[PDB]
Amino acid sequence: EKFAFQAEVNRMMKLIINSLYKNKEIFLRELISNASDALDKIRLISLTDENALAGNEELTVKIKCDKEKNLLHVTDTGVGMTREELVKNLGTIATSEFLNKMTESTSELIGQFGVGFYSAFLVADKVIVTSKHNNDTQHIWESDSNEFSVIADPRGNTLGRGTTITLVLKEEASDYLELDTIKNLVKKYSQFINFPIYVWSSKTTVWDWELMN
Ligand SMILES: COC(=O)c1c(O)cc(O)c(Cl)c1CCc1nccn1Cc1ccc(Br)cc1
Repeated sequence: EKFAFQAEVNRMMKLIINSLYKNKEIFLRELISNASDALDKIRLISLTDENALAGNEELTVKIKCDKEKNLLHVTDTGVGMTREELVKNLGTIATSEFLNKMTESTSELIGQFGVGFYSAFLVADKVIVTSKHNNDTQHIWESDSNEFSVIADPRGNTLGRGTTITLVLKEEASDYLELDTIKNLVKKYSQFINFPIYVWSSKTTVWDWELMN
Protein backbone atom coordinates (compact mmCIF):
# COMPACT_ATOMS: atom_id res chain seq x y z
CA GLU A 1 0.00 0.00 0.00
CA LYS A 2 2.86 2.42 0.76
CA PHE A 3 5.17 3.43 -2.12
CA ALA A 4 8.36 5.34 -2.84
CA PHE A 5 8.50 8.06 -5.50
CA GLN A 6 10.85 7.31 -8.37
CA ALA A 7 14.05 9.39 -8.10
CA GLU A 8 13.27 11.50 -11.18
CA VAL A 9 9.91 12.43 -9.72
CA ASN A 10 11.61 13.52 -6.48
CA ARG A 11 14.01 15.73 -8.46
CA MET A 12 11.16 17.00 -10.57
CA MET A 13 9.05 17.89 -7.57
CA LYS A 14 12.02 19.82 -6.24
CA LEU A 15 12.73 21.66 -9.51
CA ILE A 16 9.04 22.56 -9.74
CA ILE A 17 8.85 23.73 -6.12
CA ASN A 18 12.19 25.53 -6.45
CA SER A 19 11.35 27.52 -9.59
CA LEU A 20 7.75 28.60 -8.97
CA TYR A 21 8.46 29.83 -5.41
CA LYS A 22 7.38 33.29 -6.71
CA ASN A 23 4.15 32.56 -8.68
CA LYS A 24 2.41 29.95 -6.49
CA GLU A 25 -0.98 30.63 -8.04
CA ILE A 26 0.01 28.43 -10.98
CA PHE A 27 -0.97 25.22 -9.12
CA LEU A 28 -4.63 26.08 -9.76
CA ARG A 29 -3.95 26.74 -13.47
CA GLU A 30 -2.41 23.33 -13.84
CA LEU A 31 -5.11 21.47 -11.89
CA ILE A 32 -7.81 23.05 -14.04
CA SER A 33 -5.75 22.19 -17.12
CA ASN A 34 -5.41 18.50 -16.10
CA ALA A 35 -9.08 18.42 -15.24
CA SER A 36 -9.94 19.51 -18.80
CA ASP A 37 -7.67 16.82 -20.21
CA ALA A 38 -9.43 14.19 -18.14
CA LEU A 39 -12.76 15.23 -19.62
CA ASP A 40 -11.27 15.24 -23.12
CA LYS A 41 -10.02 11.71 -22.53
CA ILE A 42 -13.44 10.46 -21.44
CA ARG A 43 -15.28 12.38 -24.21
CA LEU A 44 -13.04 10.81 -26.81
CA ILE A 45 -13.72 7.43 -25.22
CA SER A 46 -17.43 8.27 -25.40
CA LEU A 47 -17.12 8.56 -29.18
CA THR A 48 -16.72 4.80 -29.48
CA ASP A 49 -18.58 3.68 -26.34
CA GLU A 50 -22.16 4.86 -25.54
CA ASN A 51 -21.65 3.27 -22.13
CA ALA A 52 -18.62 5.45 -21.34
CA LEU A 53 -20.51 8.13 -19.40
CA ALA A 54 -22.78 5.75 -17.45
CA GLY A 55 -21.15 6.49 -14.09
CA ASN A 56 -21.95 10.19 -14.52
CA GLU A 57 -24.09 11.98 -17.09
CA GLU A 58 -22.21 15.27 -16.65
CA LEU A 59 -18.83 16.57 -17.90
CA THR A 60 -17.80 19.26 -15.47
CA VAL A 61 -15.22 20.67 -13.05
CA LYS A 62 -16.58 21.39 -9.56
CA ILE A 63 -14.46 23.42 -7.12
CA LYS A 64 -15.24 23.53 -3.40
CA CYS A 65 -13.67 25.50 -0.57
CA ASP A 66 -13.63 24.24 2.96
CA LYS A 67 -12.22 27.14 4.91
CA GLU A 68 -13.01 25.21 8.06
CA LYS A 69 -11.17 21.94 7.32
CA ASN A 70 -8.30 23.78 5.57
CA LEU A 71 -9.14 22.02 2.29
CA LEU A 72 -9.55 22.88 -1.36
CA HIS A 73 -11.32 20.39 -3.60
CA VAL A 74 -11.17 20.19 -7.35
CA THR A 75 -13.34 17.55 -8.92
CA ASP A 76 -13.46 16.57 -12.61
CA THR A 77 -15.83 13.99 -14.04
CA GLY A 78 -13.20 12.94 -16.59
CA VAL A 79 -11.86 9.45 -17.26
CA GLY A 80 -10.57 8.91 -13.73
CA MET A 81 -7.77 6.57 -12.76
CA THR A 82 -7.51 2.92 -11.81
CA ARG A 83 -5.38 1.74 -8.90
CA GLU A 84 -2.51 0.78 -11.23
CA GLU A 85 -2.75 4.16 -12.95
CA LEU A 86 -2.60 6.01 -9.64
CA VAL A 87 0.56 4.11 -8.73
CA LYS A 88 2.10 4.51 -12.17
CA ASN A 89 1.00 7.90 -13.36
CA LEU A 90 1.58 9.70 -10.09
CA GLY A 91 4.65 7.76 -8.89
CA THR A 92 6.78 7.61 -12.04
CA ILE A 93 7.12 9.52 -15.31
CA ALA A 94 7.73 8.77 -19.04
CA THR A 95 11.73 12.73 -19.35
CA SER A 96 15.27 13.48 -18.26
CA GLU A 97 15.73 16.08 -21.06
CA PHE A 98 12.86 17.81 -19.31
CA LEU A 99 14.87 17.73 -16.07
CA ASN A 100 17.82 19.40 -17.87
CA LYS A 101 15.78 22.04 -19.67
CA MET A 102 14.31 22.92 -16.26
CA THR A 103 17.71 23.64 -14.69
CA GLU A 104 19.29 25.63 -17.55
CA SER A 105 10.69 31.22 -17.29
CA THR A 106 9.66 27.63 -16.47
CA SER A 107 5.93 27.81 -15.76
CA GLU A 108 5.36 27.24 -19.49
CA LEU A 109 7.72 24.25 -19.44
CA ILE A 110 5.83 22.17 -16.85
CA GLY A 111 2.58 22.96 -18.64
CA GLN A 112 4.08 21.58 -21.85
CA PHE A 113 5.31 18.32 -20.30
CA GLY A 114 1.93 17.71 -18.58
CA VAL A 115 3.65 17.42 -15.23
CA GLY A 116 2.10 20.35 -13.36
CA PHE A 117 0.23 18.16 -10.88
CA TYR A 118 3.22 18.26 -8.58
CA SER A 119 2.97 22.03 -8.33
CA ALA A 120 0.22 21.31 -5.78
CA PHE A 121 2.95 20.74 -3.18
CA LEU A 122 3.78 24.49 -3.54
CA VAL A 123 0.65 25.26 -1.51
CA ALA A 124 -0.14 21.96 0.19
CA ASP A 125 1.44 19.80 2.90
CA LYS A 126 -0.47 16.72 1.76
CA VAL A 127 -2.18 15.95 -1.53
CA ILE A 128 -5.06 13.50 -1.93
CA VAL A 129 -6.39 12.05 -5.13
CA THR A 130 -9.72 10.31 -5.14
CA SER A 131 -10.43 8.60 -8.42
CA LYS A 132 -13.11 6.41 -9.98
CA HIS A 133 -12.28 4.82 -13.34
CA ASN A 134 -14.91 2.90 -15.36
CA ASN A 135 -12.71 -0.23 -15.14
CA ASP A 136 -12.17 -0.10 -11.41
CA THR A 137 -13.42 0.75 -7.96
CA GLN A 138 -12.76 4.07 -6.21
CA HIS A 139 -9.22 4.36 -4.79
CA ILE A 140 -7.34 7.04 -2.85
CA TRP A 141 -3.81 8.30 -3.38
CA GLU A 142 -2.27 10.31 -0.57
CA SER A 143 1.12 11.88 -0.24
CA ASP A 144 3.00 14.38 1.85
CA SER A 145 5.69 14.24 -0.87
CA ASN A 146 7.89 11.89 1.12
CA GLU A 147 6.09 8.78 -0.01
CA PHE A 148 2.61 7.95 -1.14
CA SER A 149 0.00 5.31 -0.54
CA VAL A 150 -2.90 4.06 -2.54
CA ILE A 151 -5.83 2.51 -0.75
CA ALA A 152 -9.25 1.28 -1.73
CA ASP A 153 -11.78 4.03 -0.89
CA PRO A 154 -13.86 2.66 2.05
CA ARG A 155 -16.76 4.89 1.00
CA GLY A 156 -17.29 3.02 -2.28
CA ASN A 157 -18.18 4.71 -5.57
CA THR A 158 -19.16 8.20 -4.55
CA LEU A 159 -17.66 9.96 -7.59
CA GLY A 160 -19.55 7.96 -10.19
CA ARG A 161 -16.55 8.60 -12.45
CA GLY A 162 -13.61 10.90 -12.24
CA THR A 163 -11.20 12.47 -9.86
CA THR A 164 -11.08 14.78 -6.88
CA ILE A 165 -7.84 16.47 -6.01
CA THR A 166 -7.80 17.51 -2.39
CA LEU A 167 -5.23 19.87 -0.94
CA VAL A 168 -4.44 20.22 2.74
CA LEU A 169 -3.21 23.82 2.51
CA LYS A 170 -0.01 25.12 4.08
CA GLU A 171 -0.03 27.70 6.85
CA GLU A 172 0.78 30.50 4.40
CA ALA A 173 -1.50 29.22 1.63
CA SER A 174 -4.67 29.95 3.60
CA ASP A 175 -5.41 32.88 1.33
CA TYR A 176 -6.59 30.31 -1.28
CA LEU A 177 -9.59 29.33 0.90
CA GLU A 178 -11.29 32.65 0.44
CA LEU A 179 -14.08 32.27 -2.09
CA ASP A 180 -13.17 35.75 -3.38
CA THR A 181 -9.71 34.47 -4.30
CA ILE A 182 -10.57 31.13 -5.90
CA LYS A 183 -13.42 32.59 -8.01
CA ASN A 184 -10.92 35.14 -9.17
CA LEU A 185 -8.18 32.62 -9.91
CA VAL A 186 -10.47 30.21 -11.77
CA LYS A 187 -12.00 33.08 -13.81
CA LYS A 188 -8.44 33.84 -14.91
CA TYR A 189 -7.24 30.30 -15.59
CA SER A 190 -10.40 28.85 -17.16
CA GLN A 191 -11.20 30.96 -20.19
CA PHE A 192 -9.47 28.62 -22.65
CA ILE A 193 -11.18 25.60 -21.10
CA ASN A 194 -14.27 24.26 -22.79
CA PHE A 195 -16.00 22.30 -20.13
CA PRO A 196 -18.12 24.19 -17.60
CA ILE A 197 -16.29 25.04 -14.35
CA TYR A 198 -18.33 25.73 -11.24
CA VAL A 199 -17.35 27.12 -7.88
CA TRP A 200 -19.50 26.28 -4.81
CA SER A 201 -20.49 29.82 -3.71
CA SER A 202 -22.45 32.05 -1.37
CA LYS A 203 -25.33 34.20 -2.64
CA THR A 204 -27.83 36.26 -0.65
CA THR A 205 -27.54 33.42 2.57
CA VAL A 206 -27.52 30.37 0.28
CA TRP A 207 -25.08 27.92 -1.35
CA ASP A 208 -24.96 26.56 -4.92
CA TRP A 209 -22.68 25.95 -7.90
CA GLU A 210 -21.75 29.16 -9.63
CA LEU A 211 -20.49 29.05 -13.24
CA MET A 212 -17.09 30.68 -13.88
CA ASN A 213 -16.67 30.36 -17.64
C1 LIG B 1 -6.01 13.45 -16.82
O1 LIG B 1 -5.77 12.28 -16.02
C2 LIG B 1 -6.35 12.28 -14.75
O2 LIG B 1 -7.12 11.39 -14.37
C3 LIG B 1 -6.08 13.39 -13.93
C4 LIG B 1 -7.17 14.17 -13.52
O3 LIG B 1 -8.40 13.79 -13.93
C5 LIG B 1 -7.02 15.30 -12.72
C6 LIG B 1 -5.75 15.66 -12.31
O4 LIG B 1 -5.52 16.75 -11.53
C7 LIG B 1 -4.64 14.90 -12.69
CL1 LIG B 1 -3.10 15.43 -12.13
C8 LIG B 1 -4.78 13.77 -13.51
C9 LIG B 1 -3.63 13.02 -13.87
C10 LIG B 1 -2.75 13.71 -14.94
C11 LIG B 1 -1.24 13.61 -14.61
N1 LIG B 1 -0.49 14.59 -14.10
C12 LIG B 1 0.75 14.12 -13.97
C13 LIG B 1 0.76 12.85 -14.39
N2 LIG B 1 -0.47 12.54 -14.80
C14 LIG B 1 -0.91 11.24 -15.33
C15 LIG B 1 -0.96 11.16 -16.70
C16 LIG B 1 -0.05 11.85 -17.51
C17 LIG B 1 -0.15 11.72 -18.89
C18 LIG B 1 -1.12 10.91 -19.46
BR1 LIG B 1 -1.25 10.74 -21.32
C19 LIG B 1 -2.02 10.22 -18.65
C20 LIG B 1 -1.93 10.34 -17.27
